[PDB]
Amino acid sequence: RLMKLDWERTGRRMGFIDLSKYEVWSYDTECTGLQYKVDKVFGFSIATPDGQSGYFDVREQPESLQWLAEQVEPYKGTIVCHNASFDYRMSLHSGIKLPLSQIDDTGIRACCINEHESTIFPWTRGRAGDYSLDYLAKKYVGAQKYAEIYDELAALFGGKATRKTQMPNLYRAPSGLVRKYACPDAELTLELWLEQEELIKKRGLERIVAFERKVMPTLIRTEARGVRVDLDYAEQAIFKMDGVVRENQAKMFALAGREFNPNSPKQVREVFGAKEEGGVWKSRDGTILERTATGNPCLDADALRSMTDPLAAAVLELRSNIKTKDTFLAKHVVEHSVGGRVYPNINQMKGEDGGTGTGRLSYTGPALQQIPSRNKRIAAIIKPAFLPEEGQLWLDSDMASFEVRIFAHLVAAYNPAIAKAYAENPELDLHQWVGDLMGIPRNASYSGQPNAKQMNLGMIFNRGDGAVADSLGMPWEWCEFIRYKKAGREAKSIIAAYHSQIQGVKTLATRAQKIAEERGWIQTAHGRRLRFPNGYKSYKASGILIQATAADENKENWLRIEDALGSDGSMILNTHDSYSMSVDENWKPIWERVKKAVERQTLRVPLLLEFDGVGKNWAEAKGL
Repeated sequence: RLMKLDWERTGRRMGFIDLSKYEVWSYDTECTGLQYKVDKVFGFSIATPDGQSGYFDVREQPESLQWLAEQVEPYKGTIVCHNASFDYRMSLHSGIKLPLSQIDDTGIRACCINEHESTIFPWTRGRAGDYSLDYLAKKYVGAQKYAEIYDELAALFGGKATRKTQMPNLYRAPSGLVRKYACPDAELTLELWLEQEELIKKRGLERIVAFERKVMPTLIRTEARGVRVDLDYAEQAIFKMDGVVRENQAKMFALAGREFNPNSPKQVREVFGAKEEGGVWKSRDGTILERTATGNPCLDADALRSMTDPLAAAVLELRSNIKTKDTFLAKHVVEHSVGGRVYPNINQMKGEDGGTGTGRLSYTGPALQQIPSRNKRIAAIIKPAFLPEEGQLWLDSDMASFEVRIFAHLVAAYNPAIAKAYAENPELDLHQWVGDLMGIPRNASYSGQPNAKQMNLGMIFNRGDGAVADSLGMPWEWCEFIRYKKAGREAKSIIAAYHSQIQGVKTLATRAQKIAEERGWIQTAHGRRLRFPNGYKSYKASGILIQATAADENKENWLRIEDALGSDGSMILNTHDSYSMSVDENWKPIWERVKKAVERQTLRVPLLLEFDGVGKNWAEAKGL
């Protein structure tokens, strides 16, 4: 069906062939489940660039691990998996040592090539699209697994005849069936990797593709190491969250005037006062609600966040703390822990919000980035559950004012004063440095008082003049066009005065949006391509550049820390702009090496790593 190889003629029967005769080959594991350090590999499959492919049940045929180890020890070429982290770790636990610097990831390559596989544009047709192998193979090589195996599986086990339903069953099926399932997987993976070479070659993505490949071993190593936990405390924390939830509930019933079930869509419509008029749905705080497909007024999380109603923040707070007690604590740290540690997965390309279009990484199971930062009470309940390595101390540090320095550096191209200001005072606070020039304060003391922080943050998130006015408490009002926030007379004066005292901020926004509209994309200095199909949301161009450049330099941090610790320690984790490390008891020499290895002046403004504290666990290092 228009493919390089014809796998049905040549494949599915490969044996202990010689793999050194290839520059690339495919690899795919089948495991008893998904839990690292618990489930084990039960078989695997490999495809070769000359039409061969094979599957081996390691239980029935243990001669194939010996051949594998033999093939892999001299092998100098590229190994391809779709999920390099999963395949390499499940193998490692099962005693299959692959050379990690030689593994490649079809899904990370897919993100470098188009970050919007799941983005819903105003013109899309169907369901989302994603980074699964089935979907990327269909879209890029036009290939697809035959549905006959899923039917055979369902006839054996029961459920829907789908990959999602039948994967948990594969180690229970006869190996000739898993051979029909697993061989095309390695075939489609190698054909995907082959077609990505062309697209990466034709589109000049060699730099960002190489960068993420350089990053990958440092995250799989970290992923495989895990974080040590204190489970005896963790059970105590679930009793503390109990009280925190009971309070969240009381505060929420108070704001509604009654008790109710936040899980009943009807009662949540009642407490927020959702009324319809002339085709429009409003909630009691005046917010205009969109409709659900079912025609109901939509009160999802995106809508709650857009309200000023305190009841919205209360609902979201209660949902969040329930998820922290039940999913974060009970399930991921207490239940699924293994020998006193937890092993979350690190998504190298998907950020904390599920967005793919920025270099951001993010944890799952437990989601360590989802411990709050503006509620020190919750962090103080959770963070004592996380421990350094046995014998070591917990060192916490912070990239100070990270995303603002990235901003300063991009606009520093069009303003040498910003570069010189940070040169004299490397610890300069950009907000205070702008307030000190406009004659306005860094922060608000009174409502309606203009401040530098809110100004600076409205340039960072490309924000219209009314959005800026609103964040300041300055007069504004709604207007048709269809609906938008029109800035008042007093707000357009400070925004204009802002762009006169701070030259270059407007040039950042405009050149970024322009190039996004002409050429179709812009790029970080590491070469991450940020794409704006049909100029969609192109006015956001400069802000997204900041998130991406700051995510580039964050992956640059892991590389530099992991190297600087060496044998003296290990990076525990990274949340937001913070970096935790397990270090030896003589910690000051180790810390000063990490600090000089990370702190750099290779951008237009310095990057600083500021010490945060040391302790016997995560909370104590932070001072809680």
